[PDB]
Amino acid sequence: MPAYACQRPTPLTHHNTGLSEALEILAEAAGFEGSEGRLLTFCRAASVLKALPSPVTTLSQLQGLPHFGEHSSRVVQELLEHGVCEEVERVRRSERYQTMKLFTQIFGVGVKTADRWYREGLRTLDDLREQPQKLTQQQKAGLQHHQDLSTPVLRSDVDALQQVVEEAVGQALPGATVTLTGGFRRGKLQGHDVDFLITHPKEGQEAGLLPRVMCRLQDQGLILYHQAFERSFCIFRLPQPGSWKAVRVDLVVAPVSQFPFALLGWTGSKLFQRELRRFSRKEKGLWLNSHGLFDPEQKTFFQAASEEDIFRHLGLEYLPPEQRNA
DNA sequence: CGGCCTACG
DNA sequence: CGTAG
DNA sequence: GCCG
Ligand SMILES: [Mn+2]
Ligand SMILES: [Mn+2]
Ligand SMILES: [Mn+2]
Ligand SMILES: [Mn+2]
Ligand SMILES: [Mn+2]
Ligand SMILES: [Mn+2]
Ligand code: NA
Repeated sequence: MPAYACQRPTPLTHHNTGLSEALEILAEAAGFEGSEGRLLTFCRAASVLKALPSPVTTLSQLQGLPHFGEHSSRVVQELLEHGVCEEVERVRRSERYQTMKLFTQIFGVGVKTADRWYREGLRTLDDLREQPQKLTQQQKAGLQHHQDLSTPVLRSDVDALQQVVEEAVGQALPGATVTLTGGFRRGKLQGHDVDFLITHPKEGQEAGLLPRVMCRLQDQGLILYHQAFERSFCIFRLPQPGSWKAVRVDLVVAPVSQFPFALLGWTGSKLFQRELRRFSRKEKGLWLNSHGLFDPEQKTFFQAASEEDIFRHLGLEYLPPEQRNA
């Protein structure tokens, strides 16, 4: 079992859901306590289990696996022997975990903001609404649309959104293209949001494109919330039969020279991409982001035509999007 | 010991 | 700080 | 929490 998540296929459907979900509760809780390091280990351990070919049924089957030490192994052992891990159950039933989960699920609220509100005694979404001067415009919008934003986005919704985004993009710039990214490109059937990557085959034509797209969507009444720029984190008013629902949509523009890097980054998964960037720097001495792959000694950028080109330059076997579900 | 992804809004 | 994957 |  390779140690980096970008070195192994991780399918959407796997065989150790109960174990991985327990480890991911401890990872989320570690984040709520401000330990990115513990979060990362528990996330990595959970991800190792997603890549295994069969169910883990005995603790023996963990020996030698990367990112399993004393703590993650004891969690699995308790689950195998008893069906529950006391530590996991204490976290999941705790007021702190439940409230931090509630608050950080709001668009515009992260751990540091949620932790301050917790320390101030706040506990419910109505507590926040009762104190609106304490909110940014982004948080106001997240709270206003929280019910809709908690409803899974379905493929039906994606296809409708892709059509209205394609229409606005075509109106703003002939020849520009729209590519579905994020979890739906990895094969997920549901999501929290929809992610789109926009480019144009002639380098430089996409300059100024995203404000033009946003103006065109807003004039069609499709935008509930937004705000030169190249990433827009929007809330769309998606028509439904007789009505509408709020949906989170991310729109990203990249020049075509950067498109393989942006496609790779925005397709995820989040852990897959952090692991790939770590691998690139720590194992290959190259710096990776959604704009390019930089050799800091030659001070040159790798010219990629495809995602496959990037994997090859990093010495990695290519994984299609549906195997990046780390 | 000390790192843990690397950007944009 | 928030957002993204 | 795990590991280079
Ligand atoms: Mn026991
Ligand atoms: Mn997404
Ligand atoms: Mn840029
Ligand atoms: Mn230390
Ligand atoms: Mn994400
Ligand atoms: Mn520690
Ligand atoms: Na949030």
